[PDB]
Amino acid sequence: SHMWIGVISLFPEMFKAITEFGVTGRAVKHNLLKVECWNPRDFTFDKHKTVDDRPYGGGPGMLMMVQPLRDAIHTAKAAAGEGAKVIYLSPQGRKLDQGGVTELAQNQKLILVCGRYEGIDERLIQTEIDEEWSIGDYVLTGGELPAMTLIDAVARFIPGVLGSFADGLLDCPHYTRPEVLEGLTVPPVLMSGHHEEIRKWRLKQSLQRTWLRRPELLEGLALTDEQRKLLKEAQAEHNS
Amino acid sequence: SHMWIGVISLFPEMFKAITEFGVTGRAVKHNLLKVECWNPRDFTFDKHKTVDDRPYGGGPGMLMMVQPLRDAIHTAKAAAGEGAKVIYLSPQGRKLDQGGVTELAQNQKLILVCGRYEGIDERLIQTEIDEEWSIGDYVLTGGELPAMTLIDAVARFIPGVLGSFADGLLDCPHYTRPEVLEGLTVPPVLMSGHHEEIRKWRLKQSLQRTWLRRPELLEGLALTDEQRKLLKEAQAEHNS
Ligand SMILES: Nc1nonc1C(=O)N[C@@H]1CC[C@H](O)C1
Ligand SMILES: Nc1nonc1C(=O)N[C@@H]1CC[C@H](O)C1
Repeated sequence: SHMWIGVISLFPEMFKAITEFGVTGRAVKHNLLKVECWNPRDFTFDKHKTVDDRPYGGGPGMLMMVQPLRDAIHTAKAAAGEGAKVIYLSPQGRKLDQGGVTELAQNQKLILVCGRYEGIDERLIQTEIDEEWSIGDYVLTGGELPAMTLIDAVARFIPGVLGSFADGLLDCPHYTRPEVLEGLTVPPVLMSGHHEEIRKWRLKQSLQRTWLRRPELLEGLALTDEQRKLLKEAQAEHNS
Repeated sequence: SHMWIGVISLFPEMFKAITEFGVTGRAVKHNLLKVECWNPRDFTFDKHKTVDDRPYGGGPGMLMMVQPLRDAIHTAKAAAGEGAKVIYLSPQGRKLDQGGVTELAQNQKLILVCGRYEGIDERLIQTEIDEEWSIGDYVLTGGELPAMTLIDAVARFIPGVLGSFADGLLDCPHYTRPEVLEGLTVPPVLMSGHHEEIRKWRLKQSLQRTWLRRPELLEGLALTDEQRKLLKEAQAEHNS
């Protein structure tokens, strides 16, 4: 299930971070994922290739200039053809979570608009953007890292790209060599070779860690009978 | 207030995305921000420079190999000297928000450990990591994008780096040229040159957008008298 992602960015070279390295770099090289960038600076006409503009109403800060950005977006939409969802990354957007990632991953084509400076004209959001998404409640210098984050997360859902959380829980602890590290030993159950006991231990650990660190995540879950039991056990041991 | 950030990563070249471009790239060039990377692959001793290892207990997936990663971390700590906070980026960590960013930005030195594969040995977290942080409740292919995200967010707090939210609200809409765009006009108040009316309009817009999109964010705020009034006005107009 190929995925095509168009990107509008003043700094297209930043995306080398995901297109040239690791799992996502392999996905691109194998044509499982295609990332195509358009730079508003290429759509300027003035001598100094101006890509920012002053906000009506004054105040400090600049906005992205409308014409170059708008033209870049239109060009990306033309290349994308029918059925591309246009996304603007910003703190005003829907909060991204794994459920949201799975939904976005259902799209065969995405166009990601990366804001810089104080952002983009509200009317462009109204006329060009299908959805607004945020990767988190913090403020960055640009939308590029959010876009790459989104790309990385959805890429994991593409068949062939890959060689807890899916039940809404934090991950269990992981152990590798050596058997003893600064006096700390690997839990014996992991050495037992008892697949069922290992499965239950990992699940119990996930339930316990979710409960201790992120109890609000549990309220949103319909635990299985097995999960209810193991969580009760973990809570009992914690209270022991 | 200089900031030094040590990074442990199998893909140090990804960090060119923030050290070579934009506001963060300028911060680095001007020595306001220093980013220094250590690669566990450089701390391997076997012919094929192995950086992953099999998890005790079996199951699919690999973990980062302990020895190369541990040695890389120790080297970064030695370079950092006293007072460096060591952070591991992972979904099991404290959820990052702007309040959390401000807290992290108080550190003069940070060391950021970027996990790959299924993660790192739990005992390394116990023995080497000061704090665990998450950039969001979604799953990525590596900790590098989270690390860069964290770096970008804290960099904004470094004096000289910069040329909604600080009151806990979403941003107001922004407008730039032209005055009319696809039939949509700039709100006349922004053209008035009345600084006080413009300030109040922007604040009212932020309150309204926070209320409509992220009402849970309001519950955590102690609104000023002015904010209470403007929010009431916005809600009244919405109900008109
Ligand atoms: N959080 C986020 N999720 O997506 N984007 C952001 C974000 O911080 N955007 C910044 C706002 C001003 C600057 O233009 C870029
Ligand atoms: N969310 C996050 N905030 O910090 N890090 C992550 C994250 O998804 N880490 C991945 C887990 C497995 C892989 O090793 C990298």
